[PDB]
Amino acid sequence: SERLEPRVEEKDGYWVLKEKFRQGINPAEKAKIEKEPMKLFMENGIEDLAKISLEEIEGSKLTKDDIDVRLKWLGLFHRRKHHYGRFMMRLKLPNGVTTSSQTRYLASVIRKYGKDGCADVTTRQNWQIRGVVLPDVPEILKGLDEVGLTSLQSGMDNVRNPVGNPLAGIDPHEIVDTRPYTNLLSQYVTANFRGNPAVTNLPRKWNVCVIGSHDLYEHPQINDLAYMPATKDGRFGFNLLVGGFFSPKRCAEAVPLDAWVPADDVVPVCKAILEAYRDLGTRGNRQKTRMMWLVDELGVEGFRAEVVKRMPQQKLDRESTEDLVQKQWERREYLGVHPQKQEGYSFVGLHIPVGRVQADDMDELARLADEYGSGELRLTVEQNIIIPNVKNSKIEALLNEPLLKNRFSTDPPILMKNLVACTGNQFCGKAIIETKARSMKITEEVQLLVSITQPVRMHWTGCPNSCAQVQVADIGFMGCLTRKEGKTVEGADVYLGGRIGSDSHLGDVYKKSVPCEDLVPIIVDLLVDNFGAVPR
Ligand code: SRM
Ligand code: SF4
Ligand SMILES: [Cl-]
Ligand SMILES: [Cl-]
Ligand SMILES: [K+]
Repeated sequence: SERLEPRVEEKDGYWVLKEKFRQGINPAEKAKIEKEPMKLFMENGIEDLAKISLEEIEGSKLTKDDIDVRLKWLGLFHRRKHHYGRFMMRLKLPNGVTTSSQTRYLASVIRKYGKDGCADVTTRQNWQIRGVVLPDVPEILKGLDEVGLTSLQSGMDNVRNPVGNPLAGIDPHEIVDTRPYTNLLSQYVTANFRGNPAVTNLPRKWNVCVIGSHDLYEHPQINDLAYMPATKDGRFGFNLLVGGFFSPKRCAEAVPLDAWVPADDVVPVCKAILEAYRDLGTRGNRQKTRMMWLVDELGVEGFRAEVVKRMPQQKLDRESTEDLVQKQWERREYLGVHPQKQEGYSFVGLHIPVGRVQADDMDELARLADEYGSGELRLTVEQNIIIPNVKNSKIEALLNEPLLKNRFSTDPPILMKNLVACTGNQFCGKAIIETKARSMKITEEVQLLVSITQPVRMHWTGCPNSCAQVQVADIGFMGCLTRKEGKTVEGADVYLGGRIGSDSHLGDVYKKSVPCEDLVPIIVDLLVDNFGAVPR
């Protein structure tokens, strides 16, 4: 069979598209062919690239592709359009678990760039830092490694940050601690921080998550692979869901693979699915390359059969009938102070306004973690931060800290609690609109106008990529250009009725291309009409 012949092959320890499969391939594919991105790290190609001047780099397609494309395999994103010559940098941070000494190291990096530095918590409970310049990269990379961090394979056609339960290990109601799994996935994916070329040539990005909570903080429905906790014949394992994605062209919720694996087949099955997708995924139209297109093209039974054959021992159990997720569970709030599983300890959830932090904030967060916590922080997919492991006797002193007074509140105004916003055009070259500052301003004006009790989830995304996941929001805003009074302005498509949890739903467009200046009255009506709000 032509179709089921692997499109890529091992060639000198990297994985390259065969000469017979070059028909109709997209620009990303061409770039990957012209040079294996992983050589930048694995043959220390970065050390040489970091010395070439910026305009020497710009003079050739190969080196300009190195900086604009291949460097994303090392977690480095050139902000060509909004931050020319500087790089955002993005980690692996499985489960969102960071240390105070990681957080201090990142602060020391972004501090070098003064006002060209800052950082962000992301919608995959991850750190990004900003302001990085190419000559600093080899030392930054060494410095990440010293504090137990990697930035490998965090952008482009790679396995993205493994998402788990932000309360793993400390949650009194958790189903299973997700940390050992998200950690093993990340370790497998980066070959213990060395780089793993076997999984670095996918037809597109690939999101993985491990569910350990009844709340489904992990968003299984919108991941390429979701691991759902489930017993089979008295053994603990996971039912598998595949193909969930957001793109400008199409969104899909994850579907059952009709498969169950035992606890220690988590890595083997990740491997088998990744390998099936690598080998078989389409590499033409870039907008038909997400794994769900393969699942549709072969059918799920057809895709499933390709997973079986790449399993050790050719075996993949059928789905277990009854999973461990309580179908009727009210999602818990984690902002504020909450009892932990461990007696006499609490976790404290801090509101990070649209996930943006400065060097000083980071150093302060790291100190508060040491002084009051266990030197650990838990990042969340709503772009917030929890300090876990606070002895109850220390809470009151923590509560008085200027950081919690002036920047990161345990008790933000209702509408701010759950406000999520993607990078936007401050730095994102693909953005049509400014998100972070504007969303805060519009929400501040909105709350001044309403009494509301329900903690409405509001998501602001800068373009149709939907990195801020507007299709799961109660009200979502997707950046577009529109017309005001003849002038071309920043506007938004307004989404309604996305749901998260067990009864999840993708919302659809409520109103098209609304000028952003006209958003407040529309949002108030939407709050008043759908979410229990009472006017002025
Ligand atoms: C930082 C983050 C948004 C945020 O403010 O939190 C982000 C921002 C970027 N995303 Fe994303 N994505 C973010 C997670 C998401 C998610 C949410 C999720 O994963 O649950 C989605 C939708 C779910 C999904 O992927 O299926 C997502 C959809 C994408 C897409 C659409 C991919 C597609 O199939 O079309 C792109 C465009 C692309 O890859 O070609 C995009 C591409 C980008 C780039 C790399 C665009 C670029 O070339 O500059 C953004 C970098 C901007 C910057 O400077 O930060 N990003 N992006 C998230 C970082 C996640 C992480 O730490 O790894
Ligand atoms: S949704 Fe668009 S503007 Fe926002 S981070 Fe993603 S690519 Fe950039
Ligand atoms: Cl990318
Ligand atoms: Cl750009
Ligand atoms: K936030």
